[PDB]
Amino acid sequence: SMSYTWTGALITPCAAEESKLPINALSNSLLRHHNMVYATTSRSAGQRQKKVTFDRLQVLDDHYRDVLKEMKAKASTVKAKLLSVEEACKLTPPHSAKSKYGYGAKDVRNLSSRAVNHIHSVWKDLLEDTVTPIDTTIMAKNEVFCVQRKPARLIVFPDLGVRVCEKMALYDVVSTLPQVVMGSSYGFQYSPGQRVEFLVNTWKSKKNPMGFSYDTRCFDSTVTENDIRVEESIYQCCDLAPEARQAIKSLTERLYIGGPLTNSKGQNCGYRRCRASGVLTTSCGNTLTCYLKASAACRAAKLQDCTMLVNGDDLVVICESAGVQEDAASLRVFTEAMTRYSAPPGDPPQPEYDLELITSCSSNVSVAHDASGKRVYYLTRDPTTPLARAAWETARHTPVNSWLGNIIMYAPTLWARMILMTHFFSILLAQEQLEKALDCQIYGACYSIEPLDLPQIIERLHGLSAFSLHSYSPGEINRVASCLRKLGVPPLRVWRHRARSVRARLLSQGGRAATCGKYLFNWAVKTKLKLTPIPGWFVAGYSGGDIYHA
Ligand SMILES: CNC(=O)c1c(-c2ccc(F)cc2)oc2cc(N3C(=O)OC[C@@H]3c3ccc(B(O)O)c(F)c3)c(C3CC3)cc12
Repeated sequence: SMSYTWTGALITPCAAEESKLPINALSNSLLRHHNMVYATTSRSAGQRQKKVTFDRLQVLDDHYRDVLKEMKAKASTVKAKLLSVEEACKLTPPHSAKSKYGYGAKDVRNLSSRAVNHIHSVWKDLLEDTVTPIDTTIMAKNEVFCVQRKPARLIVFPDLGVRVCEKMALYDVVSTLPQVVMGSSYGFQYSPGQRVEFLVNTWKSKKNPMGFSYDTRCFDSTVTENDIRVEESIYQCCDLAPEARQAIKSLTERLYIGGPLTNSKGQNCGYRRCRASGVLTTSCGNTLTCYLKASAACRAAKLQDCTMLVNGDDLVVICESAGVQEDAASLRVFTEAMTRYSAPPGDPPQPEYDLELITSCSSNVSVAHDASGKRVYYLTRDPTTPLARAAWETARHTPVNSWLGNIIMYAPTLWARMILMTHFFSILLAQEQLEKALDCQIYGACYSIEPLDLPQIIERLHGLSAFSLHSYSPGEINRVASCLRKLGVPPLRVWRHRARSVRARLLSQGGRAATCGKYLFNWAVKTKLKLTPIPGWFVAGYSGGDIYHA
């Protein structure tokens, strides 16, 4: 079966698209090599269509079925509730795409009668009709990257009314089920701090540890009808209200399995037979399916004492080594199984005998030292993409503020502390916008966050040590420095100087601003201040699922 069929109608934009990095008075202070940064547009949609369009063959053995049975047995302990309309409505982002039927996200959020009435009619229709394919819109994503150009990713989503109904039927399910079924393997349950601790403990729990990342080529496209039905059977194991059972079944037959694709101008672009990127179940479904296939593949490959870590389509396995030669052999078998299960890798997996050499979700584990000299482990990444996006956000206001999300999730890193914190606090100070709440994304969910709350947020997510880390590793330092040269970003020494200024300016404002200066920029001073404590973020993945929290 083909992942997609196309009519030839173009994937069209819904507004003006910029590909070239916007430049303002602030731009050069962050980034000089402007031509290396770009944003994807609909212009490249055709190239992506080619990539994501292919035939899927599936061969399912006893290992696959054994694992599924186990997953279902755990799922049968889950009790999920129906969300009311009002509850579902409040989970809708303020700037979520408006309905084709004469209302928008704010109307939904305000419980306007027109909005509520349509939502009730969509719900009723889901209960009564389990066969009619539900329409979806296909769009090209506008995302920023550094050169070496990627084609635009595609997003596929149904109407607002349907999206609210998805929440009613499935929000509690996709929030609770994955942790019950996958236990400690479910990655979205951890803060970054908890994650690092889990990965370290897992690595140490093996006598002779070996690990590898496994990245499936175009995962969404590899997801077949079988997989989506199997996901449903898992959901249906839950203790559910009968109305919820019917809705979930209906949503599966009519939306999740597949459906027609309509562009922004209202033309039929073709047909989908794979995972929709823009539904509530995208994250949960991918996670379950990846876990199922991977666990089965571990058994097929005879890997000993396998621990899986799965979130969305991202996968890492840590297990007991059999030796360098046997390990390499076992991974080829693992890969053969995954491919049979329809998920071949983009890049072939490589066994690793050092935790820090494993990359997943663009991140790796690294080490610094805290105030006492004690080794602290933390999560970092290549800062190329964060810096590219920060540059864009310096000249343009965007729906999602990546810089803020990056500061939050990567607060312990040298690059986030020295560059991102310094640069953006400087900007906020000059505009006196320290107290203004900004929108950002954490594990696919949208949050409204006041920058002044950063120190408190960071202490909770990472611990007090985030504000005093030093003696970063040479490998990490060199990666950052090399990236800075590549993008024409000033060197870290300059950022130190700027941070002193920003710190002093924050302290002069007093109050919460002073606390930001004290904790966030303590690294900038020679004579450090003594840092003391300050008086459902990580439940599930929601990427593409139109979820919001205040
Ligand atoms: C299956 N892979 C893993 O669980 C992970 C390993 C890993 C595992 C084994 C190994 F050997 C080495 C690294 O590192 C991770 C880092 C993060 N992250 C985080 O917590 O802070 C920031 C970073 C992050 C956040 C969000 C997004 B986003 O929504 O696209 C992102 F792309 C990166 C995460 C987050 C849950 C996704 C997941 C893993």
